[PDB]
Amino acid sequence: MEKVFYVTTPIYYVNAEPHLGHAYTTVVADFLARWHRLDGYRTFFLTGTDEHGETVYRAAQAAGEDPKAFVDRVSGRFKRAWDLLGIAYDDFIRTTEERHKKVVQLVLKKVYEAGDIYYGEYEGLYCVSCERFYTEKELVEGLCPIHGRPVERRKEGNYFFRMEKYRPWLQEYIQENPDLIRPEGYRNEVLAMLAEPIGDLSISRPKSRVPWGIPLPWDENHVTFVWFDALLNYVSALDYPEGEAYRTFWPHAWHLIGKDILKPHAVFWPTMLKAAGIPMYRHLNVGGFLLGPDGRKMSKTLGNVVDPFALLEKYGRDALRYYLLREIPYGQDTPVSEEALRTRYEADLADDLGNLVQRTRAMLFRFAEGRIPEPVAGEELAEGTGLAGRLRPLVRELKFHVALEEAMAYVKALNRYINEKKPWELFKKEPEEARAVLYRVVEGLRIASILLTPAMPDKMAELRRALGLKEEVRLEEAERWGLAEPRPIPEEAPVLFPKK
Ligand SMILES: [Zn+2]
Repeated sequence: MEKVFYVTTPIYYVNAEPHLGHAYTTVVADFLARWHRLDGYRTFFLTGTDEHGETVYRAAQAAGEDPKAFVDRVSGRFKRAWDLLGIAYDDFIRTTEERHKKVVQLVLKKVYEAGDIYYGEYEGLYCVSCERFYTEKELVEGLCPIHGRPVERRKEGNYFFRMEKYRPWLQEYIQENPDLIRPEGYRNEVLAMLAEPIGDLSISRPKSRVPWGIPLPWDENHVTFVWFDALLNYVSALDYPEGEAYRTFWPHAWHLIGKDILKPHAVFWPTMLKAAGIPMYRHLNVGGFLLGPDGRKMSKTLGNVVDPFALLEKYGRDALRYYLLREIPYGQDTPVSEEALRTRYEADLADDLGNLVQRTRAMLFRFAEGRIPEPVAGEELAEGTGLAGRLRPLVRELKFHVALEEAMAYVKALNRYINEKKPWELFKKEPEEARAVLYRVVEGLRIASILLTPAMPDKMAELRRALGLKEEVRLEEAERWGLAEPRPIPEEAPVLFPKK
């Protein structure tokens, strides 16, 4: 009955410009992690950067920097992005780390000793300028997507992993574990993939061609395929196989990814785990695309790119986090825009929540001597204590938008209760009843603020302070009525959600 939660995000190309996609996935993982910690779970939230491969290496060379020095520097870009977005991760794994190198080599050794490795010839269309192979689909009308020049058929010796050997097992595993891959649409997509041969996987290239990475333990002349290397970050960060973190968190592994890297996580990864004798992960949670304002995929080409940091700068971290979690159903392609963020901010935060907090403080000073009144039963508002129980399953099923919707609906109810009861009228002849109404709203806000904490950590803590409530909270405190203590509220408090 030990409550454990482990969530990972994809480790991103280290020199990549952090974008809305990176931001969304990480914000969702952060909500999940924060929510479980709030609910008393022993939690581990992993993030990181993929720092190997020839692309990274050539980027460093082009930048005129030593490769290790290059990645040491550029990796800070993602760390900066997570700080800006208020991501409370437990570890930021960089694939250049020694512990990662050792795990990748140990796992390769295991797969090798399992007899799943063989040396073979890789043949296909090649670009001698990129120094890499390209499928006909990756080409831009038969031309290298990078140099815009024709490609040529070349061959190369690589070591291969007998991935096909595990297809029957994987197919059956997914069939017998309906909730492994969510949402369901992606599961079907993967099943379609596994209906046909998946073949063997090239897990290395000559160092002569790819000189930046982890060497194969049986052949130092070859470097491990970037995907094999990168995928293992999920267990190397737990210090597999002796780390207690591995024993603790791997049994509950949740992987969050965008649909663009589905095959590697739903096909490659599972077969690698099985071959290495490592248990399967618990859930693969697949997100959709965050489309541009015009409903089309984002691209400089189209001019519909929405910059997350531009949004964060203008409306604030919590407003952005809230918007993404409230308006983007995890798993389905959804268009985003500054206009939608602004409307959501003005309606839900500035109006519904912020102004209620403002008016409540005003009425407390006016009718309650600037203090929270003596606790009274919740009456119609007491049902707010049941929201946590209703939200737990929604969160676990990736329905963050529904969860936030329910929490905010309660916030709306608190507003109507105020307008309905009118404490300013009750005070004329029955001040005790007026104060009782004010207590109910304050206690209701306390509860609502806890439910919203995983989405807006700093703002909910600020809201709590504005009402003189206990700042640090636990989800269980949202399930009992009457915890707000009759104490004075701060003489002054900045505007929680200022107009933009
Ligand atoms: Zn090329």
